[PDB]
Amino acid sequence: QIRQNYSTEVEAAVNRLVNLYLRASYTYLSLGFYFDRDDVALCGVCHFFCELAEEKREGAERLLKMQNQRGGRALFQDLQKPSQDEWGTTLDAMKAAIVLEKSLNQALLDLHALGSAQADPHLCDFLESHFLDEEVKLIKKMGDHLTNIQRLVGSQAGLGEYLFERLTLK
Amino acid sequence: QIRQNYSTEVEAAVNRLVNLYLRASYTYLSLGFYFDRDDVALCGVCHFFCELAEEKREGAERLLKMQNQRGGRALFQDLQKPSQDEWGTTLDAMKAAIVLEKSLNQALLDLHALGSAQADPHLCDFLESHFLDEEVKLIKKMGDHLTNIQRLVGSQAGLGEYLFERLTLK
Amino acid sequence: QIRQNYSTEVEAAVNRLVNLYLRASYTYLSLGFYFDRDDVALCGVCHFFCELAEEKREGAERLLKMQNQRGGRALFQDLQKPSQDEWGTTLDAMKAAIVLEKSLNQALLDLHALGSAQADPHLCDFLESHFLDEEVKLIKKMGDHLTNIQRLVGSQAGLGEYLFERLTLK
Amino acid sequence: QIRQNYSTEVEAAVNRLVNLYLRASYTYLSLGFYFDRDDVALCGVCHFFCELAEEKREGAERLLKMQNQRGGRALFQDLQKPSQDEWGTTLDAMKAAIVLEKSLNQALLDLHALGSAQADPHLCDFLESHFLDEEVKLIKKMGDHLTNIQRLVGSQAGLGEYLFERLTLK
Amino acid sequence: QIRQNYSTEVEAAVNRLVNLYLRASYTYLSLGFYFDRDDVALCGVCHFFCELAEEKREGAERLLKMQNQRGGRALFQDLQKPSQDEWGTTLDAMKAAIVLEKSLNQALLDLHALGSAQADPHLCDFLESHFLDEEVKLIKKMGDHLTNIQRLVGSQAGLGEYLFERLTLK
Ligand SMILES: [Au+]
Ligand SMILES: [Au+]
Ligand SMILES: [Au+]
Ligand SMILES: [Au+]
Ligand SMILES: [Au+]
Ligand SMILES: [Au+]
Ligand SMILES: [Au+]
Ligand SMILES: [Au+]
Ligand SMILES: [Au+]
Ligand SMILES: [Au+]
Ligand SMILES: [Au+]
Ligand SMILES: [Au+]
Ligand SMILES: [Au+]
Ligand SMILES: [Au+]
Ligand SMILES: [Au+]
Ligand SMILES: [Au+]
Ligand SMILES: [Au+]
Ligand SMILES: [Au+]
Ligand SMILES: [Au+]
Ligand SMILES: [Au+]
Ligand SMILES: [Au+]
Ligand SMILES: [Au+]
Ligand SMILES: [Au+]
Ligand SMILES: [Au+]
Ligand SMILES: [Au+]
Ligand SMILES: [Au+]
Ligand SMILES: [Au+]
Ligand SMILES: [Au+]
Ligand SMILES: [Au+]
Ligand SMILES: [Au+]
Ligand SMILES: [Au+]
Ligand SMILES: [Au+]
Ligand SMILES: [Au+]
Ligand SMILES: [Au+]
Ligand SMILES: [Au+]
Ligand SMILES: [Au+]
Ligand SMILES: [Au+]
Ligand SMILES: [Au+]
Ligand SMILES: [Au+]
Ligand SMILES: [Au+]
Ligand SMILES: [Au+]
Ligand SMILES: [Au+]
Ligand SMILES: [Au+]
Ligand SMILES: [Au+]
Ligand SMILES: [Au+]
Repeated sequence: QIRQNYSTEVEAAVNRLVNLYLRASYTYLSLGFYFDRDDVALCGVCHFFCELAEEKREGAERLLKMQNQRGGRALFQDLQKPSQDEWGTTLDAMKAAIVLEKSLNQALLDLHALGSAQADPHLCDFLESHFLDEEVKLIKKMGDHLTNIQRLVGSQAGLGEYLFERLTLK
Repeated sequence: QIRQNYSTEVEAAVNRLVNLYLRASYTYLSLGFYFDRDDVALCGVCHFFCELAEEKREGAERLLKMQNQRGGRALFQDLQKPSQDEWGTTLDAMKAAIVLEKSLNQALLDLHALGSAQADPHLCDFLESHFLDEEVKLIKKMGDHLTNIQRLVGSQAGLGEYLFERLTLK
Repeated sequence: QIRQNYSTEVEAAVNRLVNLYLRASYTYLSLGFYFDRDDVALCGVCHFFCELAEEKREGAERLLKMQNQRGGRALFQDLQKPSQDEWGTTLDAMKAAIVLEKSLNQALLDLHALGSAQADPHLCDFLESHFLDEEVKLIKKMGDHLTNIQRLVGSQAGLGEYLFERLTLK
Repeated sequence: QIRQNYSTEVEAAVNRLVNLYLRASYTYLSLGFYFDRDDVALCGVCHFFCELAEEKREGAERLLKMQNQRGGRALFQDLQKPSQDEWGTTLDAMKAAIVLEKSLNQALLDLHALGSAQADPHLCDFLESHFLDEEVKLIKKMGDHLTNIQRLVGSQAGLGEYLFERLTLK
Repeated sequence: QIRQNYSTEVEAAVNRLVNLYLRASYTYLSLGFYFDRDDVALCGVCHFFCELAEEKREGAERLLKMQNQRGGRALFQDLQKPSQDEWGTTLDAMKAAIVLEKSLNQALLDLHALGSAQADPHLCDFLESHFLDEEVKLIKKMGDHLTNIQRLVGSQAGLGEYLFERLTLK
């Protein structure tokens, strides 16, 4: 037995966070293919979201690996379908993505608070090394996108949406 | 004599499909030079269509080569002049091109149905290997273009048409 | 609109098959991490299943891409949790995996039958090019593994399980 | 003692000009980070100003080095906070920057006049070699920017501001 | 004097932890040479433990270096002889090693708790950067070994012990 200073509460919260990252991965998968539709056709937006799907899956896998390293047991639940089947405009999609990220970030913060209360400094190191800063960086990038998309909706919404995709998402 | 399991009905349909691909080649030739007119001057659009002319000719030549491999006899008809002398806007031209492609695709599907009824699995392999998927891919790309062109016609049609050509057709 | 010769029945079946491949991906994800447990610790088995997770996800993504190419609409459902939380011996796990693969293969065959009834030769080409042969190859490899694992269970089950992992899964 | 033909009046004016260049450096530092705000998010503008911060600091350091070479004594004052905490639009910011540059340029000209009255040809060579032409070049570039930004404010101010940043500040 | 926010309690605990790492280094030194005995002769096991001796010494040296950086004073005690002169089977030895590691890990956790109570964030950063994760990784690897060794003791203990050494410790 390797397990040491690893609470059942942390263990459960880690499994839940795995589920959240995989669901976020699935949502980005859905976002990406929506933007590849022939009637939506924003290549840059598709690529931005499909790269996010991959990053979220890798996040989940790092959690799992850590679960195993600590002597916890991975438990998998259903992955709930994404919150929408169609994602509207690039603006709507980027808003949906930032809401999703802030929810992941809150989960990460709830898990740090749990780790601190349980006195689990390995867990806190883990999250600091691989999660907190990356999530902050992503959220800042999404905020930057949203600001640029918004400046580009004048009365020429189609034009702005094309330009953003061609000149930022490049 | 090499001919084996190659019906006179398939043979005729192959010659007809050759004629269709060559006519499509000629239409793209006309589309390309229209966009090179000094009073139209959309370089990217010219290059997109001239590359299509070449792909359609190569399609025809692969058919012919297969006709000969099976022991059929190539028979050539008049190539009808393209359906228009002037092709309007990039939008009009891309619509005309997608109609043309869907007609080629339907011909390809009619020839697969004929091959299946004649029990000609070489023919069906041929079309699968070199035609069905390529036609599907092209049609999807044209749908994507049309969607982007359409989003770019606000009330600034000239501006949109320039940007599409500069930033997509690149 | 690009959609041509693409039935609503094929479209639904493609979405279902996407769901099956993603669920199979999730099952392999669970299989892989079970074998990375400190109390199971079969590195080779973990790597075999984690590579399968990735192949199944890529399968799903190729389906989705094809869905979009044909003018279908991707629709995502819940991904059901894997059928087990713990997977027993390497033998048990490989049996579970071959059952899973035969179920995917049957789904692939049901979709070819549907494509043939709908007269959809693009769909049939798609499955032939990327799915049928790969699934057959994998199933044969799993059969080969199962045979070797089984020959290795004498009365020295632990020894056999170690050797298989060290000398085959390498 | 090395000091030769170096008036106390030149010496003081050099220290003042150091202070001006460092303050200009600090203003550009503030301009740069304002444009990196998530609610402003104009990467190109941030980079243009942060490069200016660095050039102004280097200007100051060349002055200081010359002060020491001539046997003067560097004296440092407070660096006053920048004139604004928020800098408005890219247009507003570029106007603020050109005003700042013209004030530095005037200081440079006042110091050449002082050097000529004191008969200090080393000082005049120094300013000619490293300051006068560089300041003129920068001011011309800022004038060019301002002209392009202004042409880009139609009634689509957001669009113009995005394009300038993407296609000029690149 | 450099010392700042560095308690006498942390300082003592750091010296104690140095002693623990050096003793662990000495124990691995003894484990390694036991496995090089002509009547034990398990090369792979010798190399695994001698590499551990080195890692534990380096751990000690990083502590010492940090002690000096913070203005603490290194104080050395006797290094107690290892707990055994002969270490039994590879299984016995790996069990002894995991007990040793869990004791080091507990010491590391006691020192983080002490650092948190003393409000010493440099100390906590230090341990996170170089100790907590490495200790967790090692313990997981030892758990994995133990599991494989245990599966290999059937009634053919000699055979299992040879195979583990040849095919894992490689
Ligand atoms: Au995508
Ligand atoms: Au994409
Ligand atoms: Au994708
Ligand atoms: Au924490
Ligand atoms: Au913490
Ligand atoms: Au903590
Ligand atoms: Au974003
Ligand atoms: Au975005
Ligand atoms: Au971006
Ligand atoms: Au052309
Ligand atoms: Au051309
Ligand atoms: Au041409
Ligand atoms: Au066919
Ligand atoms: Au066929
Ligand atoms: Au056929
Ligand atoms: Au097109
Ligand atoms: Au087009
Ligand atoms: Au294109
Ligand atoms: Au794995
Ligand atoms: Au693995
Ligand atoms: Au994995
Ligand atoms: Au089929
Ligand atoms: Au078929
Ligand atoms: Au078919
Ligand atoms: Au297998
Ligand atoms: Au297997
Ligand atoms: Au294998
Ligand atoms: Au900046
Ligand atoms: Au910047
Ligand atoms: Au900067
Ligand atoms: Au002068
Ligand atoms: Au002068
Ligand atoms: Au002068
Ligand atoms: Au400028
Ligand atoms: Au500027
Ligand atoms: Au510029
Ligand atoms: Au050794
Ligand atoms: Au050794
Ligand atoms: Au040694
Ligand atoms: Au701590
Ligand atoms: Au701490
Ligand atoms: Au601390
Ligand atoms: Au070990
Ligand atoms: Au070991
Ligand atoms: Au090992």
